[PDB]
Amino acid sequence: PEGPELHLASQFVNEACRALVFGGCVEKSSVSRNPEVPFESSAYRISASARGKELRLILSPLPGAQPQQEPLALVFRFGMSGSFQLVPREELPRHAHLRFYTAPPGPRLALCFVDIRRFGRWDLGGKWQPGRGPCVLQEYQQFRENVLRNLADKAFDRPICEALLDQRFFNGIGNYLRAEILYRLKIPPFEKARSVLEALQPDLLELCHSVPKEVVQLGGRGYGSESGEEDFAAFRAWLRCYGMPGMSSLQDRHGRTIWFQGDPGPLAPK
DNA sequence: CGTCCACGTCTACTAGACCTGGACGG
Repeated sequence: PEGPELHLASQFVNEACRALVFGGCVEKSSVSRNPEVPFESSAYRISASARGKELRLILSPLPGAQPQQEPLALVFRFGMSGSFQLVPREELPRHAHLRFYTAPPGPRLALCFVDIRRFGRWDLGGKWQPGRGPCVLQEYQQFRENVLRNLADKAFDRPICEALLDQRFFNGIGNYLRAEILYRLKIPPFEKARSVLEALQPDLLELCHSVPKEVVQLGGRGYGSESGEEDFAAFRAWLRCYGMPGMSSLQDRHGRTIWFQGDPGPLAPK
C-alpha cells in the first residue's frame, strides 16, 4: 500500500461497514507479533480515515452497548501487503491477522486486516506516527509548507528519488508514485532534492498531491488489484513509467528500484 | 528443485532483518 491504497482502503471500510453492526471481541490471529486489541462491545460501528501511508480505525459502541466502552482508535501501517477485506465469517482469507465480527442480525461477516508478508503494524492509541509529515492527499497545503520551510534539513541533500520516500516530508509517497511523479516532469531521479525544491522556495510538490490523487479516482484497489480483476487493468493502464518497457531503472542507496526515462541525473550510483 | 523480485518500515550497528508467494530458470 501507498497513500492512495491507504485512502481507498479507509473508504472501503466506511462504505462496506455503513450498515453493519459489530459485536464481540477483536481477534488477532496466532503468531501475531502485533498487540492484542483490548476491546469488547455487544454492538459497535467501525469507521476509518487515512493519512499518508497510515489508516485509522474507529470502533464506536452503540448507545447502551455492554461492557461499557469508550470508542477505541487503532492506527495501521500496511507494509508491503496490508489490506482490508470484508468476508463471510467462516471463509476467512489467510493470513487475516486481525478480525472484527459482525453481530447476528444478518449474514455473519468478518472485516479483516489481511497481510501476507506481515510487514504491517498496528498500535494502540489512535495516534498518527510522530514524525510522519502531513498527508499529500488530504493536507496538501500543510504538506507543501512542511517541505519548503525545511529545505535545510539534511534529508534534502539526497537524490530527489530518495527524499520522495522520506515519510517525514512525503507521507504517502511510495515507490511507484515516485517514478510516476518524476516522470511527469522529466526530473532526473538523481538530481539533488534541494536543487529541485529550492526552485519553488504544476510543480513537483503539486504532483505529489494530484498524481496520487489520480489513483484514488480510478477507484478500485490501486496497486493492490489482482490480475484479471477489472481494477488491475485500470491501474496498469494508468502507469506510465514504473516497470514500463522502454524505461530505465536503477538501484537507489537503500536497494529500492527507481524507474525513469532518460537522464539518470548527477548523483547517480556509478 | 532453485534465484529473484515485490506497493516499507524498523532497528541494531548503512547494511540487514522482517515475510510469503509468484515468475521464471534449470
